[PDB]
Amino acid sequence: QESSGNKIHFINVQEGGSDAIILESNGHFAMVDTGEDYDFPDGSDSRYPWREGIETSYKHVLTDRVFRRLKELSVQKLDFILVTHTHSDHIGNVDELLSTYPVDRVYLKKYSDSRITNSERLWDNLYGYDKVLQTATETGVSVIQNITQGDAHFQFGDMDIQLYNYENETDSSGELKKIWDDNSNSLISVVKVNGKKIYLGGDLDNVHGAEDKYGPLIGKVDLMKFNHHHDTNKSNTKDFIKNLSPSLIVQTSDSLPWKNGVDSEYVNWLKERGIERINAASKDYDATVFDIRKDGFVNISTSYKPIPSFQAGWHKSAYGNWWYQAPDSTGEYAVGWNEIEGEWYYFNQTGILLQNQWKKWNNHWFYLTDSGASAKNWKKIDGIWYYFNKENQMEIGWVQDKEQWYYLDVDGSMKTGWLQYMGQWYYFAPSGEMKMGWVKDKETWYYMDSTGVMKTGEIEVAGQHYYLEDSGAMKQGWHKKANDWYFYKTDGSRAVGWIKDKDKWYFLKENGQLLVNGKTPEGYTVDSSGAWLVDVSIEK
Ligand SMILES: C[N+](C)(C)CCOP(=O)(O)O
Ligand SMILES: [Ca+2]
Ligand SMILES: [Ca+2]
Ligand SMILES: [Zn+2]
Ligand SMILES: [Zn+2]
Repeated sequence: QESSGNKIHFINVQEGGSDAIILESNGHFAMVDTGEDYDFPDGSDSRYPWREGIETSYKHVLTDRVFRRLKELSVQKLDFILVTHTHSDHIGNVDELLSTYPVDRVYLKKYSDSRITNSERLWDNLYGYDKVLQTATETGVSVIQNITQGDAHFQFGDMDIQLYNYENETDSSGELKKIWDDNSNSLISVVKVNGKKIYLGGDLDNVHGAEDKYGPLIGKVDLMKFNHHHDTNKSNTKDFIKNLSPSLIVQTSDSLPWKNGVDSEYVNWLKERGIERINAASKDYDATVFDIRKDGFVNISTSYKPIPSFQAGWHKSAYGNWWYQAPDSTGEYAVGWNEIEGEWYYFNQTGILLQNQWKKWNNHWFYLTDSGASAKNWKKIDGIWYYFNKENQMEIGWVQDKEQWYYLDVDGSMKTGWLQYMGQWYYFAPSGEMKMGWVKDKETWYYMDSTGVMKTGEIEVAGQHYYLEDSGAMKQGWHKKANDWYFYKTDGSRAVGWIKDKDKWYFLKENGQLLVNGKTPEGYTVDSSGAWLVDVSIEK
């Protein structure tokens, strides 16, 4: 007849892989996935702990591109948002979209962290999933989580849409069947219009037999979105592509088909088949766009406005805060940790630079200085010395720096004075360094060995002898070792020959032992205490 047109916009990545797809049909708009969003959980909420691999790079955020395309299309409302799975690069902008546009319904299969067998593949799935459910209820939007056969087949404008892999698969106890990764759970969408079929399968893989199962059921299509961006290890199996036999494959990725490197053999196998393969990646246009005509798909991408220019660098908001647009971005702003000209800066999820504050991140403490730059090496904060390692983490415990040892307390604060560490005693200077050798604390001397350990008992250093008491304190004056008396001088050193103590003269032998009841080398007499009997005449 005469509708206003049928189009599909695959939002272009800057790099990496992410799915956001706009369906346009006779003035109706809907989305299949929504791309990566700026937002992410920082670990401050125990429900959504920080996990290695959660996306924080502006290079992977599709938010600007999604909302620019919708605005450029004069979208007033979305008939539906379909979410294929809970990965941030698919579900990311759903809540932002629900906050921005009226939405009639969201398709969202059940998820829980428990149904994923691998701890290492949880990331921020639940955070993204909860955002959809929470924001949908807050904006009045029905979430279809229990898709019936009836639900699975519906009209959208001129488009006929059929879903596959839509059921929640459960065990005897009604809890979700376990899978290796949420990719296996991908909600499949097949779109029919103007005699053309388009397959849209999110990150579908064959680990739990999904490609084996749905290949034969889906059958011949024209345009196939590649499953899972670029992967050929577990997705896009030969049987699946033979079953669908597309003339055109669109990858939502800047990468070639990939399996530990370019999968050149798979690339060639696709060519031998006459399949056209296109990457939805661009620095210049928000989307790879096809006009879906009876006589074929027309690439109309460049018929839209190019991405606007931007001024790179640091920018100051109206409220005095800082945000940043990297010169290698296409306008997307920095969030989370970002290395900028040799310093590390942390930006919150809305893109604001944090300054002059402690920040806990992935179980370590960081201090963001005046400029925002994370502290490195010694830093004095609120009157206390702290030490930050080469990775900006506040150190605790023993730290070696510039050929000296330091100890940082449990709260990061530098230790000075006495420390009992692992059953032994150490002493740190007021400037923090662990002291070796002779150290004066208050009005007592102590002797620490080469490793800083306070010594006890008799010692010899540089030809002189000292006695350290059990507490470590250097002895001064009289000391009995076994059956002999010794005298330690003011400097601690063991005396030899004649010494004067308390107006009496005492003779210490070669070996430091006190002569008692006998004659000195010159023939003087000493009493039982070793004191010289002054009245007794010299006698040789
Ligand atoms: C969630 N994630 C983006 C960190 C992992 C990658 O997800 P996927 O697109 O490879 O399935
Ligand atoms: Ca995100
Ligand atoms: Ca979001
Ligand atoms: Zn993905
Ligand atoms: Zn995925």
